[PDB]
Amino acid sequence: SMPKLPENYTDETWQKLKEAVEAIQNSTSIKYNLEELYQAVENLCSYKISANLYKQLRQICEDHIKAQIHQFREDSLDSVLFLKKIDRCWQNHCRQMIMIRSIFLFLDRTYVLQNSMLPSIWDMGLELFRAHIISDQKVQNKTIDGILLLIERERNGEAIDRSLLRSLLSMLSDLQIYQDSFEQRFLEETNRLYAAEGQKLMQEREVPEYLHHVNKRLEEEADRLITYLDQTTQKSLIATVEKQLLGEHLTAILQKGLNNLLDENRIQDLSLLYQLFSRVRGGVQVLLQQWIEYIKAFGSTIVINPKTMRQELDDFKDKVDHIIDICFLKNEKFINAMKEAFETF
Amino acid sequence: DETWQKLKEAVEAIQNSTSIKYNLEELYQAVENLCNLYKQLRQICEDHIKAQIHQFREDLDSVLFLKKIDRCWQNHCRQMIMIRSIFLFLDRTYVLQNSMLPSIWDMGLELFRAHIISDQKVQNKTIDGILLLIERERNGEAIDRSLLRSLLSMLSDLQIYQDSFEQRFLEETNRLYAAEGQKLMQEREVPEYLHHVNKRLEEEADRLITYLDQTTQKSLIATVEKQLLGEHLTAILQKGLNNLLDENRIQDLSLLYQLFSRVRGGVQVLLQQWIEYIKAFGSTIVIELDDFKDKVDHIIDICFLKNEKFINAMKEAFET
Amino acid sequence: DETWQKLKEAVEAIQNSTSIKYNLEELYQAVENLCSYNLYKQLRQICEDHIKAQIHQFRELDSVLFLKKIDRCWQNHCRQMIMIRSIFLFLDRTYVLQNSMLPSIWDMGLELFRAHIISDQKVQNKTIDGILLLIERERNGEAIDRSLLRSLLSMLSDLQIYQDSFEQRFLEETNRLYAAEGQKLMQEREVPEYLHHVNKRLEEEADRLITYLDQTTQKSLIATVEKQLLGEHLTAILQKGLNNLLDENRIQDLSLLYQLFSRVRGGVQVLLQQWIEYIKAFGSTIVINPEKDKTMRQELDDFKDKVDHIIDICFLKNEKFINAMKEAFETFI
Amino acid sequence: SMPKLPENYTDETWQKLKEAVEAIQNSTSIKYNLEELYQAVENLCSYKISANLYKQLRQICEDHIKAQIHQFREDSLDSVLFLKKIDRCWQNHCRQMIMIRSIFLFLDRTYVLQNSMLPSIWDMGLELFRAHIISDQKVQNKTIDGILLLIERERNGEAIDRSLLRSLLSMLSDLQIYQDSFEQRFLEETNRLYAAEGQKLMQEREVPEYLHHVNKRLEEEADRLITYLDQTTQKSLIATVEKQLLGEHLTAILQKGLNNLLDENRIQDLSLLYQLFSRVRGGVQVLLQQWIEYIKAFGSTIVINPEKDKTMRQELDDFKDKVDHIIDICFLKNEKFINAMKEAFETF
Repeated sequence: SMPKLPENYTDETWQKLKEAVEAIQNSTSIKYNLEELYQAVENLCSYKISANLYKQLRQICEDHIKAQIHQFREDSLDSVLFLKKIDRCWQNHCRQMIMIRSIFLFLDRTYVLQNSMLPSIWDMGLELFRAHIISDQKVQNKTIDGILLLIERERNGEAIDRSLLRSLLSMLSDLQIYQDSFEQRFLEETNRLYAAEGQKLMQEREVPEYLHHVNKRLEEEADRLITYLDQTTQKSLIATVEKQLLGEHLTAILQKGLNNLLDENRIQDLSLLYQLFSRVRGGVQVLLQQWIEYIKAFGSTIVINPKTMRQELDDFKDKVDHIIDICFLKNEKFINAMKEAFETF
Repeated sequence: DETWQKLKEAVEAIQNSTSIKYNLEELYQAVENLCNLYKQLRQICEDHIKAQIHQFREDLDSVLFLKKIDRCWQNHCRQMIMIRSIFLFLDRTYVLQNSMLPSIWDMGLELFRAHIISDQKVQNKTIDGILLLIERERNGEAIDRSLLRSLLSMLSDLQIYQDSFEQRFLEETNRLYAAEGQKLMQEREVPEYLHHVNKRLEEEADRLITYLDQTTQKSLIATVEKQLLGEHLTAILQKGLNNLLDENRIQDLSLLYQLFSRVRGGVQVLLQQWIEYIKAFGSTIVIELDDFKDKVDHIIDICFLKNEKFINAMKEAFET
Repeated sequence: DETWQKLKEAVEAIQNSTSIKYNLEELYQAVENLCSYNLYKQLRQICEDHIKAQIHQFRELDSVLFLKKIDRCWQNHCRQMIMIRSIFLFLDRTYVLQNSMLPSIWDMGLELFRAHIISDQKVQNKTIDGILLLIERERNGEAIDRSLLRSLLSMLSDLQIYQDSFEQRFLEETNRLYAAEGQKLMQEREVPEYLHHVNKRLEEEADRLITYLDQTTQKSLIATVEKQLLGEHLTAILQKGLNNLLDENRIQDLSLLYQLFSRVRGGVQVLLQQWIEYIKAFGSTIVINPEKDKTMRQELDDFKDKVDHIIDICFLKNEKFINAMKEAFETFI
Repeated sequence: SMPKLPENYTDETWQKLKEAVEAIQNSTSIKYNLEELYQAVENLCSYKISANLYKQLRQICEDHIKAQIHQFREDSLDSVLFLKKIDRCWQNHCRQMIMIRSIFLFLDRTYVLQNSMLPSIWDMGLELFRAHIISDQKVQNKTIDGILLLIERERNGEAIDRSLLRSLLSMLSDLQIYQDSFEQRFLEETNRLYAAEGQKLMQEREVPEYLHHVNKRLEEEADRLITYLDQTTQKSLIATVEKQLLGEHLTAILQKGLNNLLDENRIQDLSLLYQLFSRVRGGVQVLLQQWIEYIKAFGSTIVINPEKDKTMRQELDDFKDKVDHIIDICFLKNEKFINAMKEAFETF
C-alpha cells in the first residue's frame, strides 16, 4: 500500500533512466543533465521499492547483452579476429556497466539492500555477461581454443599479441571462470606439449644442449606467467614443466651425459645441472647416487689400468673437490658420498 | 628401517598421548636422514584417524556427543601440530620443491574430513546438535557458546561450514522467526512487539559475533528482518500507528522508524500512512492547525530524523 | 588540443552534474586517440582542481548538517570518479596492461579526496567529533541516522584512515563511557538488574558493530565493554548478590551470571571459589541449626537436589563445580 | 579471591610445563607423557588466569630467544656461512614454537581470550624472534647484505643456493619485514645494476644482440621472482628492468639500429623489437614515428633516385610487399602501422 512518487505522470521518472541507459548502451548522447538522473534514482528508491528498480535495470541490461550474442555466429571467422571481437564486446560491456553504476550508485549503496543477497550492480553485469555470452558452448569453445592456440604458437617461436591474451584471461578471472574453462585445459595442453618435447629433445640433443634448453623453457614459462597468466597458475605450471622436462628424465640424463661432463671437467654445465636437478623431488638424490657410481668406477680403473697411482688419485681428488665446491655449492652430502666411495678403493 | 621405527614409535606415542621415549634431536635427525616418507606418514596418520570413527556409533545424549566430537577434534589438531614440528624438514623441502602434495597440516584436515566429519551419521548428528543448541538458546535456555564456537570453527577449518551447516541454519532461522512473527503479532501490542523485534536483532548480532562465521551475517539478519518486520509492515501500522501518533508516543515512533528503515518498503509504507493520518486528522479540524503543525514537526524532527520526504508529504497534506 | 578539450569539457560537465554535450562514442575515441600518438597527469590535475574547490563549503554549523554535507560531497565524488573512469577506461587498462606503478583512476581519486577534504585538520576533527557524538547519543538512548553513520565510516575505510582517525578515539571514548557506567550502575541497581543490563549492552554493541562499524573493531570493542562492565566488578558482583541468588534459587539469573562471567578473565574462577564458600557455609548451618519441620536427612537431600540442579542448568554440567560441591559437602556430610 | 589449583604442592603443575618447554628448547627428552602436560595446561587456565599462563610462557620463550643472539657476533665470518647460521636458527625457532603451540593449544583456543588483543602463540614467537634476533642492527645489515650479494652474484653468472635464499626471504615475510628491510634496497640495487648494464651494453653490442640480451634478462628476472622473491615484488621489479634496459634507450635503439633492421629485412629481430617495445609506455608510439620516417625517406629515394634494373613501379611494389609483410608478421597486423604507412605513402 505504497505512496505515489512525485512526477508529472506515471513512469516519467523511470523513463528518463531507461532512455539514459539506452544512450549508454548505444554510445550516443545522454539527453538529460546528470543531477536529474541521480535524483530520479533517489526518488525511485525512496517512494518505491529498491529491489524493483534493481529488477528493472537488470532486465534492460539483460536485453542488451542477450542481443550481443549474434555477432559471434559469423563463423568460420579467423581465430584472432574472433578473439578481438570478444575483447571489444567485453570492453564495451565494462564501460557501459561502470557508467550505469555511476548513475545508480545510490541503489548500490542503499542501507535497505545492505543485507540483501542481490549482487552489486557491477557483479550483476558480470553474471549477465557470463550467462549470455561467454557461457554459450560455441562461443566458449572458440574463445578458449583461440587462447590456447595463441599460447601454443608462442611456445613454437611465433610472435603473438600478449596484450590481447592478458585482457582475455583477465576477463575470465573477473567472470570467475578462469579455473573451470581455461586453466585445466591449459595445464592439460602444457603437460602434453612438454611430455612430447622432453622425449623428442632428449634423443636429438646432447645433455649440455638439453639442459640449456630446459633452463630456457623454465625462464620462458615464468615470463608467460608474469606477462599474461594468473598467479594462481604458477605452481601447477612450473611443476608441469619441471616434471616433463626433468622429472621424467633424471636418470636418463645422468646415464647419457654425467660421465662426459665429469671426465671433460665441464664446470658451467655441471653447475647448471645441479641448479636444475635441485628444482625437482629426487633430483639431487639421483645425482648423488650416480656421483658415487662415477667415483667408484674411477678407482677400479686406477688399480686395474694405472704414470703413478698416488698422483692419478690426487689429480682426481682435486678435480672432484673443485666440482663439489663450485658446481654443488659445498654440499656436505657429496663430500661424504665421495669419502665413502673412496673407501671402496 | 631402524630409523623409520623411531619415528613410527614417536608418532604412536603422540597419537596415544603417552611418552615420547626418544630425545627430540634424534627424531629431527631421523627425519633429515630419511629425506615415500610422506606416504608413510600419511598412512600412519590415516590408520589412526580411521580408528577414531568407532566411538561415534555408541548412539547418546546430543551435548555429550558434540563434546566427544570436540575432544576428537582437539586431539587431532594437537597431534598434527606436534607431528608437523618433528617433520618440519619434510614440509619445508616439499614447499621448497614446488610439490603439489598438501602440507602435513592440510593432509591431516583431508583425512579428518574424509573419515570422521564426512560420514553421514556423524555429520547429521553433529549438525543436528549444533542447530539444537542454537534453537535452545533462542528459546531462553543457557548453552555452552564456547563449545559451539569451537565446533563451528572446526567446520570452517575443514571448509564445510557453507555446505553442511549454513543452509540448514538459515532454513531453521527462517522457520523459527516466521512462526514467531505471526504468533507475537497476535499476542502483543505494537509497542511491545517492536521492542521484542529490536531485542531479537540485537540477540542475533550477538550470536553472530560470538560463535557464527561472518559470512553468515547478511543472510541471517535479513532473515530476521524479513520474518519479524517485512511480513508484517502493513499490519503493524494498521494496528498501532494511529495510537502512537494520537497519544504522541515519541520513543516508540523513533523505534518504529529505526526498525522500518532496515526493511524493504518500510519507510515507504510508513510514509503513506503518515500522509493518511495527516489528511484525516486535518480534515477533522477543518470540519488548532498551529498545535497540530507543532506536534507533527516535532515528530518529524525527532522520530523521523528530519527526513525531507516526510516534511514534503506533510506540507502537501496541509494544503488539503 | 582540440581532442583534449572535448574530454576537459565532458569531465567538467560530470563535475558540475550538468549535460554531457558530446555523444559518448566521440569521447571514447578521443581517449583512444590521445593514448595513440601526460594524459594521466592532465586528468589527475582536473580531478584535483575540482576536489580542492569543494573544501570551501566546510569553513562555515549544526553537527548533523555538517556530516550530511560531507556525505553528499563524498557521494558526488564517488559518482563522478566512477563516470570519469568509464570514459577513460582505455587509459586505466593500458596502464594495467603495462605494469605501471601509478594508481588506478579510482584510487587516484581516493588519494585526492583524502588529501584535500578529509585530511584537513578542521574538517577531520569536526567529522570525527560528529561521528563520535552520534554514537554517544545512541548509547544514551537517542535515535540517530545509522545510515548516515554507516556511509561516513565506510568512507573512512575506503580512504584507509578508519584505524588512524576514528578507531582509537572511538575505543578511548567507549572505555571512558562504560568505565563510568559500570561504577554508576553497580551502585544504583541490584545484581539481577545489573546483569540484565550488561547483557543488553553486549547485545547492543554487537548490533552497532554489525550495522555500522568495521569488523576490525570487533574484538577491541567487545573486550572493552566486557572489561568495564564485568571485569572490573567480578568480586563486587558476587559479594553483593551471589548469596541472594543462591538462597532464593534464582535459576535464570544464575544462568545469566555464568554466561556473562564465562566471557571474562577470572570470571568462572572467582565464581567457583564463592560457590565453594556458599556450600560450606549453608551446609554448616543445616547440620548446626537444622529446621524443625524437616528431618536432617530431608534437609540435606533438598540442598543436594537444589545444588545439583543449579550445576546442571546454570553451570552447564561443569565438572569443576561438581567436584567443588562434592568436596564442599564432605566438610559437613 | 581465586581458587586453589589441584596439585600436590604450589607450582607443581607449572613446573612440569617449564621443564617440558626447556626440553623442547634444548632438543632433549620430554620426560612426561603428553596427556599429563595437556592436563596441566587445562588446569592452569581453569583454576588460574589464562593471561598469566601466557605471560609465563612468553617469558621463558623470550629468555631462550634472547640467548641465541650471541652466536651472530662471531664475525668476520664468511657471508654464506652466516646466512646458513641464521637459517638454522630460524628453523629451530619455528620447530620449537610449533611444538610449544601443540602443548598449549588450549591456551591459544580459549574463549576467554577470543576477544584478547594478545597475539597467538605462534605470532608471539615471531615478535620475539623479530625483536631479539633479526631486528638487531648488526645481524640485520649482515643478513640483508648477504642476501643482496647472492642475488648480485647470480645476476653475474654464478651459481648460488636459491633454496637458502627462498627460505630466508620467506622468513622475512613471516616476520613482516620483507618490504622494509629487503625490498627497497633490492629495488635500489636492481635499479643501479641495470642502469649501468643498459648504458654499457648499448655501446658494446649491436641492436639485435642487445634486444636478445634484454629479452634474456626479463625472462631471468621472471624466474628469480617465481623461484625466490615475493610476489609483491613483481610489478616493481619488472618495471625497473623494463625502464633501465628499454625505457631509457627507446630512441637510441631506433636511431642506432632500425634502419639496418628494415633495410636488411630482419624479420625475427623486428618481431622481438615490437614485443619488447610493447612492454613500455611510449614504446610502440616511438617505433611508429620512426616507421613513418623510414617509409617517407626510402619512398622519397625510390622516386628521386631510381634503380636502372627495374622500372620504378616495380621498385615501389617490391617495397610495398616488404613493408606489408613486416606489418603482418612483426607488428601483428597493427592497424596503426597500416594507417601510418598509407599516410606516409601519400607523401610521395
